[PDB]
Amino acid sequence: GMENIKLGFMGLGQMGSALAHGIANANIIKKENLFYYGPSKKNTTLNYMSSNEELARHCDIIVCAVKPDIAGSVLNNIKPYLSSKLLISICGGLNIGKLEEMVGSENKIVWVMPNTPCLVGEGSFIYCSNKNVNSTDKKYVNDIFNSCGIIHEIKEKDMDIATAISGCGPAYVYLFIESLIDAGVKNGLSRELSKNLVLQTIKGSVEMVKKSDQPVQQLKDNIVSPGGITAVGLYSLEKNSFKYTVMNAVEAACEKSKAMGS
Amino acid sequence: LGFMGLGQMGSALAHGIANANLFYYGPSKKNTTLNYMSSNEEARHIIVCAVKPDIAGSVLNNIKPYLSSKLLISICGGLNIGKLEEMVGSIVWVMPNTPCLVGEGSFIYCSNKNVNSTDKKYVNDIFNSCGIIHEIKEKDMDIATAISGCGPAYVYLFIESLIDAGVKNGLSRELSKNLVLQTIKGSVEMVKKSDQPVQQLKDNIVSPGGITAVGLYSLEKNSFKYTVMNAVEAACEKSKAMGS
Amino acid sequence: IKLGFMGLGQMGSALAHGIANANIILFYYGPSKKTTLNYMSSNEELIIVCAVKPDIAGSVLNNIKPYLSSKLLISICGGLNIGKLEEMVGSENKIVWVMPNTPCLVGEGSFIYCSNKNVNSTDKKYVNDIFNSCGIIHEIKEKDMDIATAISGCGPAYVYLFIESLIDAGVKNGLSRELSKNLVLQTIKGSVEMVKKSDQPVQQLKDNIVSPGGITAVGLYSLEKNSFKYTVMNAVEAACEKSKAMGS
Amino acid sequence: IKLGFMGLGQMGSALAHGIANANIILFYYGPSKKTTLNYMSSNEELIIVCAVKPDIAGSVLNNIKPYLSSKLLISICGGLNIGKLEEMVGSENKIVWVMPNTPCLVGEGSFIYCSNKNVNSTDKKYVNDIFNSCGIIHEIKEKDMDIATAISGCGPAYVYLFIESLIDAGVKNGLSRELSKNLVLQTIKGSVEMVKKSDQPVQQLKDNIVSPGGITAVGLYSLEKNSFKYTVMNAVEAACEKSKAMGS
Amino acid sequence: MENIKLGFMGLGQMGSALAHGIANANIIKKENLFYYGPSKKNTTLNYMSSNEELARHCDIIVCAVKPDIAGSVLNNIKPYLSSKLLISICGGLNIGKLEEMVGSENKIVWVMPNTPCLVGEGSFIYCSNKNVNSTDKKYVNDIFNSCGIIHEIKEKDMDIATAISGCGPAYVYLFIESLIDAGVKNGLSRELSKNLVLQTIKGSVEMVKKSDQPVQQLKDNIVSPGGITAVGLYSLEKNSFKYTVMNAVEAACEKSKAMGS
Ligand SMILES: NC(=O)c1ccc[n+]([C@@H]2O[C@H](COP(=O)([O-])OP(=O)(O)OC[C@H]3O[C@@H](n4cnc5c(N)ncnc54)[C@H](OP(=O)(O)O)[C@@H]3O)[C@@H](O)[C@H]2O)c1
Ligand SMILES: NC(=O)c1ccc[n+]([C@@H]2O[C@H](COP(=O)([O-])OP(=O)(O)OC[C@H]3O[C@@H](n4cnc5c(N)ncnc54)[C@H](OP(=O)(O)O)[C@@H]3O)[C@@H](O)[C@H]2O)c1
Ligand SMILES: NC(=O)c1ccc[n+]([C@@H]2O[C@H](COP(=O)([O-])OP(=O)(O)OC[C@H]3O[C@@H](n4cnc5c(N)ncnc54)[C@H](OP(=O)(O)O)[C@@H]3O)[C@@H](O)[C@H]2O)c1
Ligand SMILES: NC(=O)c1ccc[n+]([C@@H]2O[C@H](COP(=O)([O-])OP(=O)(O)OC[C@H]3O[C@@H](n4cnc5c(N)ncnc54)[C@H](OP(=O)(O)O)[C@@H]3O)[C@@H](O)[C@H]2O)c1
Ligand SMILES: NC(=O)c1ccc[n+]([C@@H]2O[C@H](COP(=O)([O-])OP(=O)(O)OC[C@H]3O[C@@H](n4cnc5c(N)ncnc54)[C@H](OP(=O)(O)O)[C@@H]3O)[C@@H](O)[C@H]2O)c1
Ligand SMILES: [Mg+2]
Ligand SMILES: [Mg+2]
Ligand SMILES: [Mg+2]
Ligand SMILES: [Mg+2]
Ligand SMILES: [Mg+2]
Repeated sequence: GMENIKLGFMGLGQMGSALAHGIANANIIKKENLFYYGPSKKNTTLNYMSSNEELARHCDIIVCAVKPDIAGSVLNNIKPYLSSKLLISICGGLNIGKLEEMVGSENKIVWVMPNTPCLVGEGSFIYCSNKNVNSTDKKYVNDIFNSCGIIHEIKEKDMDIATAISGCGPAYVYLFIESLIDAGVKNGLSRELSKNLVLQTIKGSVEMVKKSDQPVQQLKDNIVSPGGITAVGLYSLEKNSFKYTVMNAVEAACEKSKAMGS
Repeated sequence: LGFMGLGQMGSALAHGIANANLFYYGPSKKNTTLNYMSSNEEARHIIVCAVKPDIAGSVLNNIKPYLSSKLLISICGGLNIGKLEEMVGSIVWVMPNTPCLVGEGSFIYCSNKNVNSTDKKYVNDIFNSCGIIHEIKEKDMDIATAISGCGPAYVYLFIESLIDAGVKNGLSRELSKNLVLQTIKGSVEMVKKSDQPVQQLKDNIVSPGGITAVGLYSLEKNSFKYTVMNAVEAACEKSKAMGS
Repeated sequence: IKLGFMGLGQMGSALAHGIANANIILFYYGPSKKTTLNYMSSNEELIIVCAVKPDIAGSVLNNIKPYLSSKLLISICGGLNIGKLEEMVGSENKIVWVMPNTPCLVGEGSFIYCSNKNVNSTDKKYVNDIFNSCGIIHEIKEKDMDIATAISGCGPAYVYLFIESLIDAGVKNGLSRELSKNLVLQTIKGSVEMVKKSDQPVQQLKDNIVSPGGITAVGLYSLEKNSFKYTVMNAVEAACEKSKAMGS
Repeated sequence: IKLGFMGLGQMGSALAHGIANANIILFYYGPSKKTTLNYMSSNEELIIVCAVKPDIAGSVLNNIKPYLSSKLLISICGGLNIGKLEEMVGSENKIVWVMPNTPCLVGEGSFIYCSNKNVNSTDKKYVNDIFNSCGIIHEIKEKDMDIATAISGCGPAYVYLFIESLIDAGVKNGLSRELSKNLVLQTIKGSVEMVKKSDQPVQQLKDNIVSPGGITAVGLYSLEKNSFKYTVMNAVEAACEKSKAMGS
Repeated sequence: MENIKLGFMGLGQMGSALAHGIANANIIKKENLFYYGPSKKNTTLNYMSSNEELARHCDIIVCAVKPDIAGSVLNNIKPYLSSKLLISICGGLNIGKLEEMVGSENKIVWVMPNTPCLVGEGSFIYCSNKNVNSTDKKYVNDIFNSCGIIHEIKEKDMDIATAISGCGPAYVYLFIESLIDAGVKNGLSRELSKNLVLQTIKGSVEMVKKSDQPVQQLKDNIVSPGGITAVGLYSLEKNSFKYTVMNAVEAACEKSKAMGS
């Protein structure tokens, strides 16, 4: 049972709308029980509400989907209306300590880190919660995000690196896909065909990792025919520090999450 | 259906078709469900040339008299139709990848003058059972090989690098793997479903003054895009070099 | 209203001459006479524009401090935020921080502004009307002024250098400088017009020009090799860092 | 006159729709139906525009070879020069090599052309009128076509990426994508307008924006660090090399 | 030593390698080897209900957990370590940090192992506090010399020794991995490349071990004037091979000191 509880989204930006419509299409909560507020009305199936305060006073679970720089004032305005209610924050960088500083230690605070793929029911989520979040609250959190993806409960200290991989990850994958298509378009292939060949190559590779008992590096080794084509392409990636480039990008994002966390 | 050579690609392609619902030869017997045959010459058969390109010349020379009205399919890298017609006489050239083992392979092919629409129908059915196949121009085979054939290795290293970054900064290797694979799965799904181009989907994740922006800026610094494009082009160049 | 431009240098003149050619509303002072605007004996001599360099703006604004009662002070000084400006003239004064660019000289400027508590709707109405006459003005947050400066204020310099580099490339490979310039400016004019009119994003418009196996794909590959995007981004961020450092 | 666009892809459509919106003079063929232009059964079916990719242009022009008698053939294929074109249809035909860009869709294209011996003043008058209606056209030497392509033809892609990188920099540092875009496009619009109107050279216009000890000087220093000029020049030259290689 | 009870707190990658390394050496009875983890492991060692129970039961306690949770784990076993030998394999966490976690009253020894101890070829360095005597060091030496070679070194030298001996295998694995990839790229099979690589390294180590000539002279010996080796060695200098190896070690040593701060 989750059809009766009222879900409220404070802000419907790029992540807010993706998460809102991700849960809406999953059908675990009734359409008339999904609410939102923004300074401007959005093209959405969710029910508009007059303010964040009236959203917090009506809804049972409140989602903070605003930018972290304006999250402090928004949460301060709904501060007295969070009594006995569950607050879920998707704000990047803002950890439980900073959130407890914004609304109070007495409230139920859970910090969830989503990604945009939840729109197509394939989101990746990580979360941590404060002292006041119980087993029945965690059951609500799990069911909401498992309906439009896969959720893990992790330590609070691991949230910054997880954000860098799971939250920011799509962007690295999008750019990877973008770069592979461009390489194809440059060397004779159409943009449509390049995209098909790229997406199917990645889909197959991911499935191989999941299903095979062999590690990723052995699966990589298997493709390298002695004196062949793949060996030359991989040699090029090593030359240009492909591994370090990816690792450095993730770590740079991880530092930014921690910098905002101070 | 006969596989000449049962190595990493041979076994992957063989078991991919077998699971979809078969003979092979190698200098050593392999741990496989396929039926072993005494030689490449043993005339019995669709013939798949799954040997390395450096030995394919002599191996195809041995089966030259036994290819009378038989459909020869070659998966050898670099060796184009002109190079193959020199080896067996004036044939379809198919470029697979290992993910066909789990029925999710990517294939591209071109055919000579002797291959008609009925052989093409069998070509499409054999490979669409364990993946997706496209008929392309022969000139496009080298770049397609670079992306589709070599591609999984680029992705594996991409996955490998993302896990390493998670491990380095506190996450367990197992959790890092789960998060990486789901993130990639979700992103690919977004591309093929969305009406927005991939770059706009990339823009949507960049919250102004946020974390992702710093990650992408780091990728631009170290020329991530050029790195990927240079790797594909290096492989494409090698494919054309062996085809010369 | 009577405008007074304190400093008539490179930005002071460009702004003053931009509003003058717009015909909507002019006085100035400098240590040396410069212009169609009417010269005045000093800065103290009685809307006021502070168009001096930030290193001398401290003493210059401190001299006109007791003379800015019920008068609208607009500052175009880079880096010096409202916090720094209220330290220079006082919290009680009506202060608005506007960031212009030189293209306002030809009536095509880009402006961003923020204002303190004392600036009201009627004051903002004047500010908006003054700068929309010779360009486009946006009211933004004070925190966003540093990045907005780095793009809108410093921007022309990146674009001039962009034009400069494209012309040089044409000249190097056989084209005359005049023809190279003509082709470059039109190519950019058409591209800018394509972005604001097309429903497709800028990257899709970029994808449309890339013919498979073609010429554009090779040039665009060269830009990726030399980290073109990072280079542009690093420059804007470096400028943004400088603006915040001066505001500290 | 009756225009016929052989190929209606990314450039074919942009050019055809550019002249269509200009209202001065329309037919097309493709392997798949696309547009307001009238579809025709084949390329052979009877001014002709060859708007296909250069790799297939050889056979495509060879099919219409006996049908181009006393007809003006304009080719927009990149790399394929008049020497390569006269090999494809014959020396006796009237051939003109025009290099367009996609901005002609919004009536702001940039064109360069050269023509063989058989193209006369009346043929050039038509060519000039067709392309001046949706942009600006210049007649240049054939030898200069490769560099002119690299700048005017491929140019929009460099400008789109320039716009793309500036927007990303704004987004990274707190600005919304919509505002970043607005500021970027206006900043560039004003800069382009400053170059064509000012009597000062582009580098002097760049010097005017650099305040001593200021913000611009730091961003411009960052561009010099990352070889911004070379990057732009290397890209144009790389494209120019590609155009000549395809023309060989 | 068959009678003393050894306990491992955490059987991860290093925990299990050290545990099974000692187990295969047969110096301590099978029934006398104990472990605890939040999840039961596929191991020959006897499972125990908690770390506190493990501390109460065993004569020697091994801290094989990650350094970020070692503080709370050692805090829980704090009242159960009286007269017992505590050995810590945690990276970065020096004696100062350990005495801060359990108290300077305890017998604390900091040992830095590597996974090669699983095949009885581990490299160990150790330092101990004021309370660890000669008889305790007798136990330490015999435990780790059974599955490798142990050295007693200065506490200040532990960070660089960790960077070489502890982290070392990873560099060697990558080195081996890279040499195979080079063979595979240029026509050799993965199996043959591996065999040639491992034998080449095995022989080279033995030459450094047994020769009166320094490593650099042994290097010079293989370089024939105008030959093949010269070209390969020049390529390594071009891409700063020596610095790369040295920088990696220093970056690791830097990280060990940062955690020890
Ligand atoms: N991912 C990929 O690996 C991939 C992708 C696309 C295309 N390909 C193509 O597939 C071909 C094989 O690649 P691979 O990676 O599988 O190489 P591989 O692992 O070396 O496989 C070659 C196999 O052929 C066998 N063989 C050797 N000599 C033979 C002979 N005289 N007659 C018959 N069989 C013989 C070998 O058996 P033994 O093991 O007993 O020596 C070996 O198992 C290459 O041409 C490559 O271009 C591979
Ligand atoms: N992929 C991702 O983008 C992603 C992934 C993981 C986490 N996140 C997190 O999600 C949050 C939002 O990111 P985003 O990318 O969606 O940014 P965004 O697109 O700028 O979304 C912010 C939205 O909040 C609205 N808003 C502004 N002020 C408000 C207020 N006072 N009360 C309620 N709503 C207000 C805005 O509406 P208007 O448009 O009308 O101004 C805007 O649509 C960030 O904290 C980020 O860390 C994002
Ligand atoms: N494109 C741009 O240049 C640009 C863009 C945005 C913002 N800004 C801002 O505009 C301000 C000025 O920039 P700029 O490039 O115009 O610098 P500038 O060319 O050096 O102009 C400063 C002018 O102020 C005059 N001046 C010097 N001391 C004075 C005083 N004590 N009282 C009154 N006037 C005095 C100087 O006159 P003399 O010539 O007689 O010495 C000089 O012409 C800076 O704060 C900058 O942040 C400039
Ligand atoms: N910005 C630019 O893209 C640009 C700028 C300057 C010059 N050019 C030049 O313009 C030419 C085309 O460029 P593009 O970017 O438009 O490439 P494109 O988007 O691939 O357009 C080519 C079009 O030709 C059609 N086509 C294919 N085979 C044909 C045939 N046998 N007969 C007639 N039409 C056929 C295709 O139709 P289907 O879609 O049905 O396959 C396709 O739409 C190139 O030669 C290039 O050098 C382009
Ligand atoms: N080669 C090496 O890895 C190496 C070399 C030298 C030194 N070290 C040192 O050895 C230590 C562990 O390294 P590692 O690579 O083995 O990390 P690891 O593979 O993550 O092992 C840590 C293990 O501790 C367990 N654990 C977690 N919480 C526990 C608790 N409260 N009580 C008892 N056990 C708990 C975990 O069990 P679950 O799996 O059930 O969570 C995990 O298996 C580190 O301090 C490191 O500095 C490692
Ligand atoms: Mg996938
Ligand atoms: Mg059967
Ligand atoms: Mg007047
Ligand atoms: Mg008409
Ligand atoms: Mg050895």
